[PDB]
Amino acid sequence: KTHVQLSLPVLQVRDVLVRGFGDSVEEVLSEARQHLKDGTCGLVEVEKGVLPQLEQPYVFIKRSDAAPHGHVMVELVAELEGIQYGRSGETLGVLVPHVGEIPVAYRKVLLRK
Repeated sequence: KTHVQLSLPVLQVRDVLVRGFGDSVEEVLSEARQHLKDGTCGLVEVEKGVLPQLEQPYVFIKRSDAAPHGHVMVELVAELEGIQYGRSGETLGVLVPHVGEIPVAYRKVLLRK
């Protein structure tokens, strides 16, 4: 399928054990896609003082449309030293590996894959 219904566990930034997907724009987008597919991807909601606690390059999920079965359509945009790779709508959060942290909520997304 071109789109996949996912429920992403929302993690507090201070709980996150693995604070990024890797060391290049291409690697983090690759790793984010694999974790999204394997159900091993968490979401941190972006606020003041969140991003400097996470590792660049960042992977964002961004609203791609204005929401089937409650799932907001999103796509991936990466960021490194203030340059973004991709063009999309409003940020829903930054993706990180999920390694068993207890979530505070779930974000239903429809991922363009």
